[PDB]
Amino acid sequence: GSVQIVYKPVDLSKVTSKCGSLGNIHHKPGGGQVEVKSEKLDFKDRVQSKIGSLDNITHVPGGGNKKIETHKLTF
Amino acid sequence: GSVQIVYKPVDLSKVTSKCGSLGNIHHKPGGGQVEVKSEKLDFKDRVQSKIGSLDNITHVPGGGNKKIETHKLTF
Amino acid sequence: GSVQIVYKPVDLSKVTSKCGSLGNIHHKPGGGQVEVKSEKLDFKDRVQSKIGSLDNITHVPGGGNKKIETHKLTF
Amino acid sequence: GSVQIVYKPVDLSKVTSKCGSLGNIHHKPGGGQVEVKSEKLDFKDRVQSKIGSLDNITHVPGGGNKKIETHKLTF
Amino acid sequence: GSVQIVYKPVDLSKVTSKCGSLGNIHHKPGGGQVEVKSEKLDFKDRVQSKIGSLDNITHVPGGGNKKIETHKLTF
Amino acid sequence: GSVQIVYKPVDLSKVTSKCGSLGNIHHKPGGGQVEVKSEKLDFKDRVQSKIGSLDNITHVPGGGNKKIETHKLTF
Repeated sequence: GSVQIVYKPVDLSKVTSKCGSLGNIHHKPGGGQVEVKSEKLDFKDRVQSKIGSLDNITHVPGGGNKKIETHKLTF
Repeated sequence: GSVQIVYKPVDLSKVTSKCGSLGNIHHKPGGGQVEVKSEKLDFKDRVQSKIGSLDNITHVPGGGNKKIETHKLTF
Repeated sequence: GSVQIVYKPVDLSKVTSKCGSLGNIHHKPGGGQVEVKSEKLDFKDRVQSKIGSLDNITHVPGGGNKKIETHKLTF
Repeated sequence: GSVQIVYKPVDLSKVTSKCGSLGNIHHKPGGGQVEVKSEKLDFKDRVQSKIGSLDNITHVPGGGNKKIETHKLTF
Repeated sequence: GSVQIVYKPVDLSKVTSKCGSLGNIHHKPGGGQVEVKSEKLDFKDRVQSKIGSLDNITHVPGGGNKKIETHKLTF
Repeated sequence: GSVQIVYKPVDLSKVTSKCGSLGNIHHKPGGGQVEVKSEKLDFKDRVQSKIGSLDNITHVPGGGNKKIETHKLTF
């Protein structure tokens, strides 16, 4: 007799991530007037402060993709 | 007898990441007036401060892609 | 007898990253008036400060791509 | 005696027209397949024909604006 | 005696027309498959014919604006 | 006696027309396959024909603006 192998896996797959803000409509978003008045404050600690009328932040640590293929043929 | 191996794995796949802000419409976004008044304040460790009417920050630590193919044929 | 190997793996795949701000429309974005008034402040460690009407920041530590192929044929 | 006329009409008004398609998202609009098969047809006056999968026609004969001010001061 | 006129009409008004398609989202609108088969038709008249899977027409003859001011002062 | 006129009419108004397609996003619009087969057709007057998968037409006969001011002072 005789032996024949025809090995043809076909991969058409799509691994897709769509993260954050995609295709949105922001028509006239309005941040109102902001006022901050501070006096006599005492800090023994770290300070991180942020002040603002309109913060349109998009933050993406995620959306990463991992694809692994192992192909083994042994005769 | 005889042996024949025909080996043609085909990869047409797409690994895609779309992270942050894509295809959005920001029509007349308006950050209103900001005022900050501060006096006599006392700080004894590190200070960070950030003041502003309109921030459009897009931050992407993510969206990274990893593709591995291992192919082994052994006779 | 005889032995034959016909090894033709095909990779046409695409690894793609689209990170940050892509294809968006920012029509007349308006950062309003900012005022910051400070007096008698005392700091005993490091200070980092940022002031402004419109901050259209894009920051991308990510979006990196890693592709590994190993091919081994052995007889 | 004496006569004093102080005449200061103020117009800050807006006359505005917004006509057709404004500020929309059309996300993957898909016209499907079109097939037209015609034979032996006989025409004895004017013919107009229009064939197509996706038409995004905006037609605006309108949206015109007319402003009249007449000012008369007579002593 | 004496005579004084202080004529100060103030117009802050808006005349606004918004006609057609404004601020909509059309997510994946899909026009199905169209097939038209015709034979042996006879026309003694004008023909106007239109064939299509997705017709996203916006038509605006209207939305026009007319503002008239007459100001008359007589002494 | 005496006579005084202080004539200072102010126009800061706006006449605006926004006609056709403005500020829209068409993300991946897809015109499908079009096929037209014709034979043995007979025409004895004028023919006007148009064939196409994607027609993104904007037509504006309108949107014209007409501003008339007449000022008359007479003594």
